Amino acid sequence: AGITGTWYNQLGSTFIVTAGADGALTGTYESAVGNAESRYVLTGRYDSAPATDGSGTALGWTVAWKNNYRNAHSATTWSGQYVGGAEARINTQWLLTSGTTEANAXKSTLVGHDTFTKVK
Amino acid sequence: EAGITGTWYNQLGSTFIVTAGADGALTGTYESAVGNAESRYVLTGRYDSAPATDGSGTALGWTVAWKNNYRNAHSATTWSGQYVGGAEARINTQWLLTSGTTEANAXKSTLVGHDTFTKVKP
Ligand SMILES: [Cl-]
Ligand SMILES: [Cl-]
Repeated sequence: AGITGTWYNQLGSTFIVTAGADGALTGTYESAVGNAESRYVLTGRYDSAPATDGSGTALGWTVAWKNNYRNAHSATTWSGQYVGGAEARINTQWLLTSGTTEANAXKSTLVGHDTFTKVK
Repeated sequence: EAGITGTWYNQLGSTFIVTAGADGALTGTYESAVGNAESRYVLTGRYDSAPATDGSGTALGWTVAWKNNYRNAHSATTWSGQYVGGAEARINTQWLLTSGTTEANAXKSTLVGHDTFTKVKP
């Protein structure tokens, strides 16, 4: 239940996700708040029976940066964990891969981190 | 991709089977140990469904949560990479494996590695 909803990073991005009962994540990622030309499909998975033990819940998702306005020839994956409660957060690291020639394949993949919370 | 749809093998004994939807969806199954049915997990992801015309790879990514009816590892792995078609077709990836952790152990939460998938067993 706790994952379903809207989340915001610290830079102006948003997503909206629904967590299905058997582990599915589906939704939309908006790279710039309030901009509908910046919406992309998100698909992923989560562990649908995490540990009672005060641990986070592991999850991941992908966005391919193609919609009817933009085709960046790239995709990003986020890997992380949801921690519920009053300061709920999804703490992630991400990999962004761009389609490249074989000669440029070594500069194909950027890495970073994102922390999502439930307020802007 | 006609090209992406099908079965892929890493160099360590894992396999997956994927279907690439016409509007960017990846769906399928990941088997961590070849011909072990208790080792099958749902895979979902995305690819860029209109890659460049010009011998560039096709970007894609997917997630497996390591839970099925036999195992719950309390973890999920994401792969990010690119498909390169042709004679020696490959999907070259880097992966992130995150485990659910306590807050004290959160800095030990995420493993990183790489995987190269081909269309024939290693
Ligand atoms: Cl589900
Ligand atoms: Cl599709």
